[PDB]
Amino acid sequence: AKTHSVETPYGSVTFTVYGTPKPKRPAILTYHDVGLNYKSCFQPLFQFEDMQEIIQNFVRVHVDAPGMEEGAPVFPLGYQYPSLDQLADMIPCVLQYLNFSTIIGVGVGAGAYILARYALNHPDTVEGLVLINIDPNAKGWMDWAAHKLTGLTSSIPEMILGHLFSQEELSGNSELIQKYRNIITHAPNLDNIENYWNSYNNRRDLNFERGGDITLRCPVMLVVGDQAPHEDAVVECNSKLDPTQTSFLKMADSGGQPQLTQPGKLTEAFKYFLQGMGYMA
Repeated sequence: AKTHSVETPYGSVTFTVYGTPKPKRPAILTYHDVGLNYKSCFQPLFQFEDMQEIIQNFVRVHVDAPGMEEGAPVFPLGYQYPSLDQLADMIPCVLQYLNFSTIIGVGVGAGAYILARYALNHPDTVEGLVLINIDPNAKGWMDWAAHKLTGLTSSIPEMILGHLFSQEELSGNSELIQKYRNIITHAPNLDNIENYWNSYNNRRDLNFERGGDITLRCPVMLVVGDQAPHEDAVVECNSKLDPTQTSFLKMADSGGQPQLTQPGKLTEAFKYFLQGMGYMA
């Protein structure tokens, strides 16, 4: 459990490394969604006993977007947070500092977009992506107007929650939804999270074109809850990527954060996905 920190052209990024290496395996690098950090986005999944079993054989690098780590300083007023693109550009710095040369990326939401942009810039450093709730397109003008409309009546935490969880789940108001409403609404770093939320909303097209110049050349597992906020964007994305190397796990009963509600199944899917690329898992 070693924490590290590196400098990049866009300020610094913090990450945490687990396991002792395996020089002949990629590293599993995770990047989390808006409103969360490694600890609230991915820790329950990576500490699930079955997932422990499988990753025994890999080094893990868990990244916290700038400003998101436990105990981060609040950026100053008029601070100028990196765009999703610029966040993807901070990854070589991490990899360099560690001397890893290849990864399997696991992201959620913004984290998924980030790792996918990273893959486009450095395809030979990426052996595979697990992309949960990816929305690979800029916000359309209808979405923007709808977004600003909602914004007149939802606080920002409410809006971030609406990105992470489905509306059903929100009224459902389960124990987890309460927890998360709390982590997000009372986050000491709430202003930091807001900037990331902006970066996210302002993202550009990835332009995946099936059999075009702009695709992913590594195997990809897409993941999304049924009837969750990003199902359509994920479905659409599946239609733009190479079918030979892209599976699509749409999970019944998982909601917006399948990795928090279905660690069991997602862990199993991860096992097959690794087998899929020829790693005994």
